[PDB]
Amino acid sequence: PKSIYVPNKDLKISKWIPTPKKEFTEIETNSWYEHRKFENPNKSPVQTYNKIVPVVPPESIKQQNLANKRKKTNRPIVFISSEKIRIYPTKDQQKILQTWFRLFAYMYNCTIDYINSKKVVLESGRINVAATRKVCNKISVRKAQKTIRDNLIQSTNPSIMTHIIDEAIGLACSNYKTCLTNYIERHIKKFDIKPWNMSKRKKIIIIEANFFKKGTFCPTVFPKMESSKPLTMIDKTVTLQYDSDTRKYILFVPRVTPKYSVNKEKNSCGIDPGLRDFLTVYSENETQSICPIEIVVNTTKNEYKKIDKINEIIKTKPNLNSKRKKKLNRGLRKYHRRVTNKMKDMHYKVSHELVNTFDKICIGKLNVKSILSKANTVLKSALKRKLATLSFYRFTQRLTHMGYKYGTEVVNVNEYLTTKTCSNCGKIKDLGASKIYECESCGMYADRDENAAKNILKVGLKPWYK
DNA sequence: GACGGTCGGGC
DNA sequence: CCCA
DNA sequence: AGGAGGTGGCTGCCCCGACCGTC
RNA sequence: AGGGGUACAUUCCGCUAGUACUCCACCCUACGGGUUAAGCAAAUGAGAAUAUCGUUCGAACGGUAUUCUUCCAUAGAGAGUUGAUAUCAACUUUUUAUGAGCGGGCAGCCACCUCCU
Ligand SMILES: [Mg+2]
Ligand SMILES: [Zn+2]
Repeated sequence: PKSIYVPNKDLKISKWIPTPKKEFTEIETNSWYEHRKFENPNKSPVQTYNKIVPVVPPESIKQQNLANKRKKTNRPIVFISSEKIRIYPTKDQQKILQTWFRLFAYMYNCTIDYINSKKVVLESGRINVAATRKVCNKISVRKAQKTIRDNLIQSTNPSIMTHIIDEAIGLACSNYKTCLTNYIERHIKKFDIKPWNMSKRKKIIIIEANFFKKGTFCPTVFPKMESSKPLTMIDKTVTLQYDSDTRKYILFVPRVTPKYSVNKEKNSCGIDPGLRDFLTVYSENETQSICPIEIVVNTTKNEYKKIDKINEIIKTKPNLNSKRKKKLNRGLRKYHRRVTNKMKDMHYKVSHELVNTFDKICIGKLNVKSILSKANTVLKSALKRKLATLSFYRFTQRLTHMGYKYGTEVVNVNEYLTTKTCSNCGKIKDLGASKIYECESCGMYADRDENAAKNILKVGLKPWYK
């Protein structure tokens, strides 16, 4: 790929590209981040057509079709999306739930040990993935581990439900299958399913849908349960998680979203992520700049300050009583979680804005691993933290999910020569950190980020990947 | 004697 | 080669 | 070195028939 | 004045805003002050409980693990407690009303990576 330039008129894209100096009209964000806009002086009329949403992800389509292969029930393909229903178990119910978490972890560990003990290696240390997968069958492992499973169940007076422990065995088998799939695909050279300890910090117990009856789950032992919403309409297997850091019992119920009809505007977009502007949106009838890093610093100034000071305290002041060390670790996790929550909320709100404004998003594929790698020092370690906490890849995940949830096709594009390539004439110029992109051939005076976003849009409407 | 709840396995 |  | 956290990647998001408890 | 933390009917997970409480420098004089001082180890606290052990005298002190509490606001009424003259001021509690808008798909595992020191 010697050039990623396709003349705009080939793509029916107006050559409009704003000057780097503009007057930006702010967009209300209801969030910490700042969103700006610059309406094109000359705009084509906005189209519109009827769409049925949510759109089911292709991977979810495959998953549900395969789940229908075992003829569980001939149910229509649906768009699943979790939901956080908080529980308020009592002291007794809290103790029972903790014991059930312990038994779930113990069965998970036993299943992992069973698989490893029966894991078969192909001649050499290489794992014969097919045979190990067959060993990872939930039915076979459940039958084989009946004695150990029964002993585990018959060891606590509020004995866990057999069907929950079977869910634990299935989860262990699925995780081993995940690692095996990674192995065969060479995504990991070796793996080791670490046992679940008492300090896992995030304990999960999977509850079958059938157990959700009479406004509770497992009524035989939990006759009554407090929850944010009624538990009378759950129809899919649920996972109950306890977060020691947050001390919150939460049900991640995968709920069904009924498909309805909406009006979507034909507005192809392009996004060039990075630093100094988290997302520079360019659209044929509009240009937007999202979350400049100055406000990012201002919001994260406190969190980074506290994180650094806690780390320095831990290191430079050793031989601290574990109580103090544990408190410092708790605070560190709290401030990291605050940063993560800020970033997640910005991601979700920005995705909402973009999908509701555009029906097709061509976002750049910023390989954060390559950028963060210590191999290149072109970005200092101080900024590498900001790029890391910005969590661009998680943003891409959430944006893709939102686009599915609102019928917006979030295409992924690799930004290669986007910054260098001229959007108008196609001259390839290296500039470095310069904000202003001024082509010497065609004379375009365009902001660099906006030009990169336009290039991303152009390649997205006709990528060369095939 | 007839409705729910969990258990046993199904692939 | 994207980040500056 | 000892703690964060990320980045990608993959797998899930069950069910019908017996058998038993209660009326 | 500026900054941090905690809580907030408003289903829950959060973000923003706001509100309320609390905390952030030196000299002490060192339980009351000034500095004009913006304080940046400000919950990274504080307190209670469970233990398992070592020491001092069953208690305390220490670790090593856990856990649990750290307050919704304003306005109007009811009740209770305290001070002052059945009435006024302060505190606890029941109750009526009002109390911003924006999103929300996650769980688990793995390998690798960055960061702070
Ligand atoms: Mg770019
Ligand atoms: Zn040019």
